[PDB]
Amino acid sequence: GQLIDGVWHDTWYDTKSTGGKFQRSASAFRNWLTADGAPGPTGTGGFIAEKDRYHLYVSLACPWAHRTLIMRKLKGLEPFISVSVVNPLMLENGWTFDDSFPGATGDTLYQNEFLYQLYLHADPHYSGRVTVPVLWDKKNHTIVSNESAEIIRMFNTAFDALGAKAGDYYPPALQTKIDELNGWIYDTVNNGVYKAGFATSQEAYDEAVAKVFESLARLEQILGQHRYLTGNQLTEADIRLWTTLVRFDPVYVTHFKCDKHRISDYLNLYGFLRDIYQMPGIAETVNFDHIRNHYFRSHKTINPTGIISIGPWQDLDEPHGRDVRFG
Amino acid sequence: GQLIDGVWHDTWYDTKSTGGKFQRSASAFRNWLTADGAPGPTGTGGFIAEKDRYHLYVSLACPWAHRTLIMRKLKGLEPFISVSVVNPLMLENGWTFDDSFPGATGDTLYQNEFLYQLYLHADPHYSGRVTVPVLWDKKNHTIVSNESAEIIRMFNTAFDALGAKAGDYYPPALQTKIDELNGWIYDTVNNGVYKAGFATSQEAYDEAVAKVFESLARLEQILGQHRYLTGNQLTEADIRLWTTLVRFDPVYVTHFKCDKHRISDYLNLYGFLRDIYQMPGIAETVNFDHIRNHYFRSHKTINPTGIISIGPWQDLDEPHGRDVRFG
Ligand SMILES: CC1=C(SC[C@H](NC(=O)CC[C@H](N)C(=O)O)C(=O)NCC(=O)O)C(=O)c2ccccc2C1=O
Ligand SMILES: CC1=C(SC[C@H](NC(=O)CC[C@H](N)C(=O)O)C(=O)NCC(=O)O)C(=O)c2ccccc2C1=O
Repeated sequence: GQLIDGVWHDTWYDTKSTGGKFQRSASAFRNWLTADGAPGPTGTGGFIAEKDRYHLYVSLACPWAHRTLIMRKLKGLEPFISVSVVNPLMLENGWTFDDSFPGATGDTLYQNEFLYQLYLHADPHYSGRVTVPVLWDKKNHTIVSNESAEIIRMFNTAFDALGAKAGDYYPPALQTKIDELNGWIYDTVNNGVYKAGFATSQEAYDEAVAKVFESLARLEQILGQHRYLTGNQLTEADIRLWTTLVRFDPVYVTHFKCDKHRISDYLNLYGFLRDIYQMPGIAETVNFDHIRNHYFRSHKTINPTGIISIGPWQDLDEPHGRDVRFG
Repeated sequence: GQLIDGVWHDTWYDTKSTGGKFQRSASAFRNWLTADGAPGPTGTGGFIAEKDRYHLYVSLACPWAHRTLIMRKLKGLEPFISVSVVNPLMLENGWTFDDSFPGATGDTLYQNEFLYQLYLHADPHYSGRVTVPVLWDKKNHTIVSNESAEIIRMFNTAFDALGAKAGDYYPPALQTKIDELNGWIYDTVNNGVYKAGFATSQEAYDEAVAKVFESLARLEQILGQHRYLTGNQLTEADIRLWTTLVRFDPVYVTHFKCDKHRISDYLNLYGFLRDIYQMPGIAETVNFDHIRNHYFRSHKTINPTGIISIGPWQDLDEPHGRDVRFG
């Protein structure tokens, strides 16, 4: 599933990467949207924050797109950023504006039917992956960003003066601590579960899966000491941990065979999971149907049957007391 | 894949229709070992219980085979019954005498290569599945029985005058309850994990896995009232349930997608599991290396990578108190 020099290549990708790692737009969509329209640290201006200009294209299944939705909720960005939700099933073409599936909405702007359409509608000679989430500029018809880690930093502050809800999920004091955390939590866990669930060899799988539980144990301990990863405050590290956690019992445990312990077995990790979940307007950003149809039904490499498991038992509404406990 | 009128048939079993519920060989081997050599209810006579004559061919991974090993220990039949353990791994020619794998012993009698050869040595023109366990008559060079449910009833009485340990696992007073439990357990549970695992449609899976957890729940009430399924007496219905229980967290949970609850989440089922496991002599009949290699690696249909999940944590040695709670 890549788009090469403007044409879709289903999965006929391909017959030897002949020089190689592609290419000049392996991320040419890394602009920032800004309070004043100035350029961010990469990319170009003038993406100034304002209402009725911006649009988020996402899956409800993807942990990477899910952080942008969480952020849009916590920051009160609903009146600023309207949303389209691709179909959960990622087959031959890639993400799909296939409606039908409850909560998949079609490309509700320019009703394409492929996410690679939209990426071309903004570079028709584009060479690279066709990913969610996509931060889209209704005005200049292109892609501000398709990088979830940055889109969430835009949301963190770019709208503050236009009346976003209060909250700074990357405050200077903690940016160091947050950055170290984002780092290992990405290797060992955000990525850890995909590495394990897509292992080729058994020694690869043991490798990944062992790392996954070595980090679960280490995080169980930190959470642990204080309500969240860095202490008493919610930060973007927590939200990024969280998008993986909420998927772990319903999917990564049986489907990616990370099956040594369920999250609901750790006191603190499970407490954390329920804590963030119960924050207001966070539950509605969680769709288990898209989560489970997507992973079970799309990864025929791994689950030839497309049979979706009954799924580990869990009640995320169970009061957690992490607000009392801490600190 | 089957044996067809004498020849080993890898997969293609065989000419689809044109014959024939498989087959004049379904007629199975269903003789009885009896104390006096009279025939049982099926087959012929002349299988008199006696030392040095009879042999058991098992897999250590299968729960049908496991039954006959448990019954062999509880009844103290080791002096009369020697054992060969196929190899865990069901390649293209079903069960195999490959002894590379620890605990896999090769054909301790006839050093054939393949279990199906044993069936051929007892029958040039055999046509049926080639299963474990096999109860082998060294003297006549044929198969007494390849039916685990009957084999254990023969172990339960046939050697009673030759020094078998006292013990009836199917006493006349409990038979009608045992026959009901057996029926319900084999359908929804010993077999239920298989119907769910190898379902083909979401729907057939949904129905199978539902019935599993619904039976587990009822078994959990039952085992909350007394040590064993029918009271304080251990019976063949317990043994039959237990050999599926013991495989459940290591394999069926993840490999057959019977997730939702692990056995170790049930107070009573999990106590019951540890209770039987810890009986003098039982623990040695359990081999997780075989159990887990067999299911993960042999079922390429269902687990293509043939990777063996790290597996749900459990510790069966921990004290259970069911000797005393009751009852
Ligand atoms: C993530 C992930 C997927 S599905 C979700 C995915 N998310 C990302 O994009 C991560 C970075 C991102 N740009 C940002 O930080 O926002 C996407 O939307 N699609 C992929 C595609 O179509 O290329 C997969 O299916 C797979 C399969 C095999 C190995 C690894 C993988 C693998 O690692
Ligand atoms: C049972 C069972 C198996 S497990 C291994 C099987 N054992 C028996 O069934 C016992 C024979 C007798 N009835 C008993 O009471 O002992 C045998 O050794 N081999 C099967 C073969 O090689 O054909 C399986 O693997 C499978 C797979 C797919 C669908 C159903 C099934 C399915 O139903």
